[PDB]
Amino acid sequence: TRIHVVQGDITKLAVDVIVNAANPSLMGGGGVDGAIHRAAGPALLDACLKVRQQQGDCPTGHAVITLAGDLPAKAVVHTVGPVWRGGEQNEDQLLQDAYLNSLRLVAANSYTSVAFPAISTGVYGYPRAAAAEIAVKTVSEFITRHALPEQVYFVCYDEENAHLYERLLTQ
Ligand SMILES: Nc1ncnc2c1ncn2[C@@H]1O[C@H](COP(=O)(O)OP(=O)(O)OC[C@H]2O[C@@H](O)[C@H](O)[C@@H]2O)[C@@H](O)[C@H]1O
Repeated sequence: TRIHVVQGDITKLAVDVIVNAANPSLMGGGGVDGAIHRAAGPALLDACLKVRQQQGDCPTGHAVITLAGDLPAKAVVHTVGPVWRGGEQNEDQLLQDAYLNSLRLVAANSYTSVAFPAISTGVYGYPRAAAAEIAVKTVSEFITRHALPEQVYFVCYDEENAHLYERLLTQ
């Protein structure tokens, strides 16, 4: 009842917090990162540069929160998923960290809902089934233990990722 699968563009979803699958520079990129920067407008990049002055780059697994610009969200949490290098560089733990640290920022800032993209499964090349398992398990445990966020949306950009998530949530 608190976890939903949505098919579409994360930049259109009205939620308190949209999560960005960023890179450590925080200055944007070509996937959902680029889509979020484009939808938010230049204010987002300017906010990310301030964050760089405060705390430098965002290392793999870390998360930072900023304003959301023209997005229909109150804030954007930027996190950096691992690059898949075949499983022996601790990618599973780092992906879990990205989800957990993002959820912690949502809760610490008293936000009630959050939307996640499929972190690391695009250009970072994380096997989709394993990544979704990690997202679902991590989120599930967290909301079992915490009242915030109240609602979590797994935003899937294609039918097949939506199906993996829907199948995982019913197990
Ligand atoms: N508008 C969108 N809404 C929701 N999901 C999207 C959208 N656009 C892309 N996606 C999906 O988000 C998932 C993550 O893919 P990427 O955006 O490639 O992110 P990731 O694999 O974590 O790679 C991060 C790298 O890509 C750059 O954009 C970013 O700066 C970083 O260097 C993929 O399933 C992708 O199809």
